[PDB]
Amino acid sequence: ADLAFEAKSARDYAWYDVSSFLTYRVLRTGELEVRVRFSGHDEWVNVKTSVRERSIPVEPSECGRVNVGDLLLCFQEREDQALYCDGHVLNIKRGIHDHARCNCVFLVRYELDNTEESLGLERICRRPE
Ligand SMILES: [Zn+2]
Repeated sequence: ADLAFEAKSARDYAWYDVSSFLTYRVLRTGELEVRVRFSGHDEWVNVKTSVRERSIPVEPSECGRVNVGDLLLCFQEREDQALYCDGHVLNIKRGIHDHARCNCVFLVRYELDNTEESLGLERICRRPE
């Protein structure tokens, strides 16, 4: 099936699903940027760093494929806002569950500010592969 992407916002440094792409531009420094139209407004993002293939949700029967050190798109809830930003799995507490719901617990370190949090499979999306 078709490719779908997400783009990193230069405002909050989170990732959003790209609905479509509009145009591109080169910087005199040489970087390639792309104008991205989001889902749900309009940004320029570094192709090389800030554009990638959309993260994939993980099904309870899959949780074995997520490991310590992995990079993950994590749902990050705070006061008002909530963002989907990059983090790395530091430690995993495996639970007992079936195919219905994953109660394994993932300690991840957010890339931006280096903070830590315990997330359930329901709040993480893996990178392809
Ligand atoms: Zn699990």
